[PDB]
Amino acid sequence: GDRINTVRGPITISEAGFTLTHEHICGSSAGFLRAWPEFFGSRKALAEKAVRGLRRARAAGVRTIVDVSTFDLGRDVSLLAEVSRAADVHIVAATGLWLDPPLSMRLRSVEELTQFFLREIQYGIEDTGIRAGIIKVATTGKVTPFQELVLRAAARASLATGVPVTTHTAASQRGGEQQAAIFESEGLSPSRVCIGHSDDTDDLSYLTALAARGYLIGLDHIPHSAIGLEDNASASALLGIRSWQTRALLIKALIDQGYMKQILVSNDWLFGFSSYVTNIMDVMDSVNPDGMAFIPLRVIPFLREKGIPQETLAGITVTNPARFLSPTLRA
Amino acid sequence: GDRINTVRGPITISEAGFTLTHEHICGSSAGFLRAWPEFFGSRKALAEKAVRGLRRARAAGVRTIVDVSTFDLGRDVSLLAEVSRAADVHIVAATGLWLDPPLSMRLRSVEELTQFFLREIQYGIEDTGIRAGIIKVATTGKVTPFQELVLRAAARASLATGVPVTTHTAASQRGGEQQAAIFESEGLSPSRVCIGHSDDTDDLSYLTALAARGYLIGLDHIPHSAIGLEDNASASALLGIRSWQTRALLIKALIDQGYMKQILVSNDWLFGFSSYVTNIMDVMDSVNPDGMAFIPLRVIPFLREKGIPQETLAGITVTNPARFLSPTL
Ligand SMILES: C[As](C)(=O)[O-]
Ligand SMILES: C[As](C)(=O)[O-]
Ligand SMILES: [Zn+2]
Ligand SMILES: [Zn+2]
Ligand SMILES: [Zn+2]
Ligand SMILES: [Zn+2]
Repeated sequence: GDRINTVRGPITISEAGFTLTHEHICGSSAGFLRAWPEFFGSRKALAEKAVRGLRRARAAGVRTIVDVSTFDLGRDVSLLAEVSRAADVHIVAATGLWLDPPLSMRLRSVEELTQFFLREIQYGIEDTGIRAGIIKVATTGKVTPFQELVLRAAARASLATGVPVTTHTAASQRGGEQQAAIFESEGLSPSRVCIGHSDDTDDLSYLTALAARGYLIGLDHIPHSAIGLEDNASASALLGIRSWQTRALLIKALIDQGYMKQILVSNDWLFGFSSYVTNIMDVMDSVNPDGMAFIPLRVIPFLREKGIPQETLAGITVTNPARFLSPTLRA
Repeated sequence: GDRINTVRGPITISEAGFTLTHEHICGSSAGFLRAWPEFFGSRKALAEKAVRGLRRARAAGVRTIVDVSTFDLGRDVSLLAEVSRAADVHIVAATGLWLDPPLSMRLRSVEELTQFFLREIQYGIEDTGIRAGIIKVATTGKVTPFQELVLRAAARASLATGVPVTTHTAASQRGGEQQAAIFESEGLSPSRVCIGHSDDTDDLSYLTALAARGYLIGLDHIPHSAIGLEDNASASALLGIRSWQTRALLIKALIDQGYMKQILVSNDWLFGFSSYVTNIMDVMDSVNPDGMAFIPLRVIPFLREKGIPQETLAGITVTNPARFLSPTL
C-alpha cells in the first residue's frame, strides 16, 4: 500500500523524498565480490567509497536510491545495508535478472523463475530477511526466448505483490516496444513499468508513444558520455558520445509534450564495476566526478535555467518515484 | 611439499588413503545455493543427503574426495567443510574456472586470472581461510580464446604453488591434445596434469599417447553410462550409450600398456545439480543408486575378476592420487 521495502526495513513512502530510481552500489557478477574482493582493492575500500559518495548525494538533497542490481549483477544486499546505514540514505533492493544469468538460472522455467522473484520479494534475499522493492529485467533489442520467460515471470510477480518492474533496454533498437507487448500480454498495467535507458535515443516519437500508454520513462543515463575520450574504444562503446546536455533536454522535451508525470530521472552510477574492462571505474569517475550527485547538482539547475518550474522538477524527483515504488495491485 | 590442503586444514599424504579425484558435492552456479536453497529442498536437506552419500562411500573404503567444483560451478566451501566434518571424509577444494564464467571473469586478462587462482590457493577461498588443493579447468573441443587464458593462468598458478591441474575435456574431439599443447608451451610438467572425462572415448591410441607423455588420465565418467534412457531428451547428451563395463575396461587396457601409474579413477557424481534441467538428480540417482560408491562397489570388483591384482588397484586408488595431489615442483 503506502509502505515500501528498503534494506533497513519498511518505510512509508513520504519518507522516500528525492529518489534516484536507477543506481548501483557495485556492478558485478553473482558471488564475485565475496570471492575476489581485492578486485575492488578490498570490500572495506569499496564500502567506504560508496559511503563517501552516498553522503555527498545526501548533502545535495538525495534521500533514497533504488539499487537495480540483480542476482546476476552481483547484488550483495549485506553491502547495501551496511552503506545505507552509514550514509543514512534509503536503498531499495531489486530482484529479477539482467543480461548475465548463470546456467542455474538460464535453464529454469517461467514458473520456477516466478517463485524465485516472489521469494526475494515476499520472504527475503538469501538469508538476510531483506526484501526486494522492485523487479529489474533486461533484454537485448530482439528479446530472446529466455528473456521472454524473465519478463513474464516479472509480470506475474508484480501482479501478485504490487511491486514495480524496471527494465534495461537498447533504446536505439526501440527495445521498449517489444517489452511492453510481453508485459501487456500478461495483464500487467503500464503504470507498474519503467522502460529504462530511454535517454540513449533522440527518437521522441518512440518515447512519447510509450509515455502516452502510461509507461514510466527512465531517463537514467544523463551523465554517461565519452566525449573527449573518442580514442578509448571500450569507454566510447559503453558511454556513447552524446553530451549530458543532449540527454537532459529529453527531460524538457517530454515535459513540453505534457508527460511530466511519466518521467523518472537517474545517473545509473556505481562505485565498483567488475562486469566490464579493468579500470573502467576510474574512467567513469573522471568523466563525472559528481557521481550520483550529478542529477541534483548539474541537471536540476540546467532544467530550471531552461525555465522548467520548480514544482515540476520536484514532482519528477519526488512524486513520480513515490507513485511508482508504492506497491499497487493485489492486497 | 608433502601436505595437502583440505576444507578442514592440511593433512599428510598418508592420511589421504583411497581418494576419488573427480567428484562434486553440488553442481551449481556462483551465488545460487545461497540465493535459492529451496531449489534443492533446503540447504539442510542437501547437506544431509551429502553426508549420507559420503558415509556410504566411506563404508566402501573411500577416505578422501576431490571436489572439482569451481567458482562458476557454485562451489560453497562452507558447505564442503560442514559435510566433510559430519561424514569424516577429507574433501579437497578446487580453484580454476569451468564452462560458465560470468562477465566479471570472462573479461579478465591471463594476469588477472592467475592472481585469482593464486588467491584461492595461497590465501583462501572467500573469507573462510580454506585453501584450494587443485586447479580445475574446462574446454570445449577447439579451445576458445578465453579458455586458452584460463589454461595459461592455471599453468602459472600451478608453477608457483606445486598444486596440480585437472581438466574437463570433450574426449570424442580428442580435446586433451590441444590442452597439453598449451600447458607444455607454459613449461608445465605433464605429471602435474590430469586430462579428465577420458573414458568418454574408445580411442585407446589417443589415451596411450597422452599417458606416454606423462599425463595422468582421468577415467571419471564410468557410471555416466545410463543404459536404457533413449526416451529421455536430456539424458543421452549427458549420459552414455556405452556400458560402464566398456568404460572400465579402458582402465585394464592402460594397465596392460604399462601405464598404471598414469591412471586416476572417479565417479563424477554429485548430490545436487542445478546447472541442468530440473529433476536431473532424480534421473541420475535412479540410474546409479550407488552414487560415489560406484567405483569401490562395482568397478574395483570388476577389475579384480578380470585379473588385476590388489596391489595394482591400490596403486591406482591410493598411490596415484597421493602423488598427484602432493604439491610438487
Ligand atoms: C549495470 As548496467 C551498465 O546494464 O546499467
Ligand atoms: C560439472 As561436470 C557435468 O562438467 O563434470
Ligand atoms: Zn542497464
Ligand atoms: Zn544500471
Ligand atoms: Zn566435467
Ligand atoms: Zn565434474
